[PDB]
Amino acid sequence: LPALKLALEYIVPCMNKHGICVVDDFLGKETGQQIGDEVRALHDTGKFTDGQLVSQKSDSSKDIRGDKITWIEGKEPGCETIGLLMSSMDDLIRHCNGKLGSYKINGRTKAMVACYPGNGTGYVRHVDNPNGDGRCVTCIYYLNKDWDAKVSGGILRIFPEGKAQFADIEPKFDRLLFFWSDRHNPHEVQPAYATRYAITVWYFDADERARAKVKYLKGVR
Ligand SMILES: O=C(O)CNC(=O)c1nc(Cl)c2ccccc2c1O
Ligand SMILES: [Mn+2]
Repeated sequence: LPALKLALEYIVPCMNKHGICVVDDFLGKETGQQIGDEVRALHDTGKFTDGQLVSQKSDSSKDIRGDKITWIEGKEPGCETIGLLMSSMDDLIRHCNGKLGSYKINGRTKAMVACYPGNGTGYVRHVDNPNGDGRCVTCIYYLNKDWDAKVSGGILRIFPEGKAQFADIEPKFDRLLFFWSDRHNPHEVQPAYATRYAITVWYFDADERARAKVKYLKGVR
């Protein structure tokens, strides 16, 4: 499906109505599996961190660590299909220009690849950008073949602002997710009991990012 059609007929109206949008079968099986192979190779070759320190025990060998990350630019050897994913995300956002709220996206982060190792850790409730740092859209791509949350957990639970309900999103293979990064969307990752991979990119709003430079100072003489 052409990126522009997906953007105009789905992403734009969904984001303006719900602020949370799911695209299944984004890249297709072949490409999705190649991305999975690249992420697994990063893991198997030691490129991820050891994981977020969750619980400190008196014996440090018993410390519990959770999500593991690595930052990816997309041109690294062994990462070019991740790069292709990022370019595909960028093309979608570009086709949405000037239609996602009143935001004007002019840049993004590198990709944050995350691995929940399957040891019952998740991620606490949080907002991605609560303090005006420039990030307006979160884009996540999931890689987990035959993920079944009733068995393996790892649901992303989002709590759209001022709603008596939440939205549970399974981290399914070849699924792409968009949501507003600010306080519209507090969210959490429920405990994961199998290896769970995702790739996140954040897109910046031009105005917010420009004035974030002021708030968070950059020196000339
Ligand atoms: O993986 C998901 O479905 C949702 N994950 C997150 O919301 C998430 N958010 C943040 Cl800000 C971080 C931040 C650092 C490491 C992992 C994160 C993460 O998985
Ligand atoms: Mn988050």
